Amino acid sequence: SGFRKMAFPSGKVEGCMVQVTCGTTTLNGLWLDDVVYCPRHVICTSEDMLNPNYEDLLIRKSNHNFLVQAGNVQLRVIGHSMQNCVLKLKVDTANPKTPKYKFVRIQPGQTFSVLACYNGSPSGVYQCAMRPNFTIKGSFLNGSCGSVGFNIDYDCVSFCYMHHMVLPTGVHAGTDLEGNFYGPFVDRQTAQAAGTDTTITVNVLAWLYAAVINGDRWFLNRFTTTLNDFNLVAMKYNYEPLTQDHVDILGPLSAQTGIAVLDMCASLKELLQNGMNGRTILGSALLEDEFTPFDVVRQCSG
Amino acid sequence: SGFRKMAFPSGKVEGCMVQVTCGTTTLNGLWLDDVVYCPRHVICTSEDMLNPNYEDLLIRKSNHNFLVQAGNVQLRVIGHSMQNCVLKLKVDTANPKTPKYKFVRIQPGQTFSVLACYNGSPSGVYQCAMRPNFTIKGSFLNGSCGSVGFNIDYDCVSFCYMHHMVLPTGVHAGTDLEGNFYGPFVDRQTAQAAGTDTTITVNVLAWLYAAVINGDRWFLNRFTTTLNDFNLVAMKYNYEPLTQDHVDILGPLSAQTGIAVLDMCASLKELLQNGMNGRTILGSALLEDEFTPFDVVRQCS
Ligand SMILES: Cn1cnc(Cn2c(=O)nc(Nc3cc4cn(C)nc4cc3Cl)n(Cc3cc(F)c(F)cc3F)c2=O)n1
Ligand SMILES: Cn1cnc(Cn2c(=O)nc(Nc3cc4cn(C)nc4cc3Cl)n(Cc3cc(F)c(F)cc3F)c2=O)n1
Repeated sequence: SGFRKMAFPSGKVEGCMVQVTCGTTTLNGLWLDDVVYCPRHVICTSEDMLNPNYEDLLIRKSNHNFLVQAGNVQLRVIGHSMQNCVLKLKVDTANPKTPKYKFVRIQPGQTFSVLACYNGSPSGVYQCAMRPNFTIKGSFLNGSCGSVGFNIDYDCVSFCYMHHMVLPTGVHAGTDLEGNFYGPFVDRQTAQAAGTDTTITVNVLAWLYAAVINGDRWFLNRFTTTLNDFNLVAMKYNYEPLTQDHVDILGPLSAQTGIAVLDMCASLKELLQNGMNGRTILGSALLEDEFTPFDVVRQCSG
Repeated sequence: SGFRKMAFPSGKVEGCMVQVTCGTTTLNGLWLDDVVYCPRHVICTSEDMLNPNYEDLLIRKSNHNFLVQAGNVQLRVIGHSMQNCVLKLKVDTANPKTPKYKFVRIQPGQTFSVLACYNGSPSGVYQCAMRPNFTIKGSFLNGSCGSVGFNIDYDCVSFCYMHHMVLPTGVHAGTDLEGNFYGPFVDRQTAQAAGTDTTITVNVLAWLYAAVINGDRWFLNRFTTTLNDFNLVAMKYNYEPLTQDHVDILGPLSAQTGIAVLDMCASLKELLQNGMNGRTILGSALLEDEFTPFDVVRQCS
């Protein structure tokens, strides 16, 4: 009963957050075993941030230039290296709270939980989606650099995102935990635009199924459509194309509600062409695209 | 809008969640120090759930009838008592993960984080608001009974909600941690309708202040009002009247923006009487009512 943007419980990740400082530059790091992972931007002074040559900057650093604080306890740095845009500080102490974990690179349209942190201290948790243009529409303030995104399966934390920067439009850009940006961005303090964003079609369909499961059918209709004719209209409205794989992934929701995927597509086509006429769906005046089919299944199965 | 529902980090509460079972009836409990708190509904068999006699059901129970588990580890029950609709099970082990904590009873409009739990295992976290009709629009499945809602202020967890039941409209009802229901609900498996809901005026005002902070201020008018005049008008539009405490919690936002609370009330009154005429506020044609003044200060600062 009900449907809400829901994040994973953050406790396994809270025990991994630390603060990293180089000179006066400071941000958040992630302490797993005897390594702290953080954005390499921490090595920049305010002057360096505008145009950093990171290999040149890092070679001039010593271990003692890195102050790592876990709560109030300082962790001694005994080695350091850089993997793409992630700095890896080897410390002399293993984190006793290290969960089972994996580093993964997520696909556009997939969701994850973000633990927003400031000065190494967790502040809030929420769910986000990787946009098709590889930005995220997060909620982050100054000092959030190094906050991480993750999913939890059983007791295994799959880390997928490390926050780096806010773009001029107010959307956010970051890397995987191997230090590779999602999207065409670079870790430099210069104005950066993203590519044109598009709407995650398979997610909108999942959310319409969530609405039906929760008792609202006002937007359904008796029209049906082929996959190709739906995709023609979707693309006209800057929606991502729907693949047969997406149709299959929606199968369980179609089975549960008795609404064929292509019948839901005909509903979405009418919503795009007619608008919502001031009505709402699951309390929203806009078509929501940040719930995956699995997000819906886990909250509405039964 | 840039604003979104953000939950508190849940780790401090995850370490307190346990499972409580009586026979086959099972739900979640909250382990603080050497006491486990859970809905007393756990003492009902399937046939007792419709019309339970809790005093009779409890006198027939002994300590050894309660199965309390942290994961698969059993915590021995050494005492039991009932406080309103909450059972308190004294256990032989003090929880080493107990945070600094308080039990509080919140007002409608206040928000809190829910840690949804199943079989004593935390599953997800989300923010909710207490509606004026004393329900929450949560997301809960079977097995969620006993999940808790909370706020965290400076290492201290203030527990404010314990989930009991789903109502016919799919909204949710529960108690404070002293076992007193929010609203006119009782802990029995009967259909209980929620009353008509209203819009949380203090939170809409907070949302308008958030818009002003972000430079979206077209709706500010040249008028002011009295609190009494505004309250009488607001109720005609299914909005809650403001209390003196509401005026005071808007203090910081009023000082930050330089917009007097009563001036903002007059601006809101014009939106109610005239609509928004095709414009938006924070990119939305809907006035959001589930962000408190504290939530706005938290996401903006
Ligand atoms: C509003 N907002 C939303 N997300 C963010 C993230 N973010 C950040 O927290 N900090 C950044 N610059 C820093 C300044 C510092 C000043 N001191 C004393 N220490 C500092 C540390 C940092 Cl990281 N930035 C900007 C930014 C960060 C990068 F990692 C990058 F590659 C380019 C950038 F322009 C930032 O966006 N703020
Ligand atoms: C869909 N949904 C949304 N919220 C809820 C919460 N909820 C719940 O999890 N369980 C309930 N009844 C139980 C049945 C059991 C079967 N076994 C084997 N064990 C059980 C334990 C419980 Cl608690 N209920 C119903 C309910 C629970 C109460 F505490 C109450 F006072 C009245 C009620 F009608 C329930 O709503 N489900």
